[PDB]
Amino acid sequence: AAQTNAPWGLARISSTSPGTSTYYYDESAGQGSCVYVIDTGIEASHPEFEGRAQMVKTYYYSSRDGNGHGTHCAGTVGSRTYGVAKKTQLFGVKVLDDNGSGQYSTIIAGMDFVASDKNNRNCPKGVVASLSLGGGYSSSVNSAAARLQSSGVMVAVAAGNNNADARNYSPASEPSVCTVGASDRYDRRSSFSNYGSVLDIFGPGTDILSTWIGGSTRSISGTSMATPHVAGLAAYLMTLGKTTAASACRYIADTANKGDLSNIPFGTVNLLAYNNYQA
Repeated sequence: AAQTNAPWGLARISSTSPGTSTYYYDESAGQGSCVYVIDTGIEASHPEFEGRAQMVKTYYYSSRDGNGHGTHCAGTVGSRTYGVAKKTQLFGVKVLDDNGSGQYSTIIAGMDFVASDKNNRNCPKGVVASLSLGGGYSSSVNSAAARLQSSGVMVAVAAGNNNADARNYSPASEPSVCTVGASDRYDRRSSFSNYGSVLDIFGPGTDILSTWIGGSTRSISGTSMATPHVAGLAAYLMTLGKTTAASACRYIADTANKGDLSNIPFGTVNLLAYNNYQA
C-alpha cells in the first residue's frame, strides 16, 4: 500500500533515503495487534481513530485527554492518516494529568495495569506499549518497565529531551525495553534528543504532524513523537509475523537504516527505524 503526501516521518520509516513523501506499508497495517499508549489519555472520538481507540484506565477524575500529548502519540501509532499501524487497536492508559505530569508511582501502576489488562484484550498478533514519558533515574520505574516487557509486551520508551545521556533518565535507562531517540527530516539527531549506549533506535521526532484534541491536528517535536513511530512499527511487524514482543526491539535494530544519521555522539547507535517494505 502507498499513502501519498504522508507526514515526513511515515515516509522516512518506509524509505532507505530521506527526502520522500509517500508512506509504503503492507496493507495488513497492524490488524490483530494492540498498542497501549500510556500517557495523558486518548481522544478516542477523533475521526482519525475510526472506532479503533478506547480508554481503558485513568488514575485521575476523568479519562479525557485534556492535554493533547497522548492523543498525538496515539495518532502516530495508529491513526488512519498520521499512523504507522493503521489497523491496530489502541488502548489509552491515563497516567499523566492534563498538565502532562504524573507521580512515578502512578506511572508504575499504569505499566503493571497493562501487563495484566492485555489478558482481557484480543491481540492475537501481539501487544505493544508506547511510553512517551520519563523523568530522573528511578530503579522502581525501570523495574516496572522491565516487568511489562517480560510479561510479553513490546515496550518502547522515549529517550528524553535534555540533549544528555539517557542513562540518567527512567524508564529510558532500563536495558530490557526499547529506548528511542529522535531524528529530523534531514537525518540529523534532533537537537533535544538524549543519546548514549542505552539507546536502541532512532525514529522521526522533529516536526511530527498527528492528531490533537478537539478533533484537530498539529505538528510537535520530541522523543515523545519518535517513540510511537517505533511502537507502531513493532505492531506492524508483529502482525506480519516477522518478530515477537520479546524480540521486536532487536529486530528493528537489525533491520534499521544504519549509519545514515548525523550528530550521533560516539558510542550511540546510528540506527533509524525502517519497515523494509517491498511492494
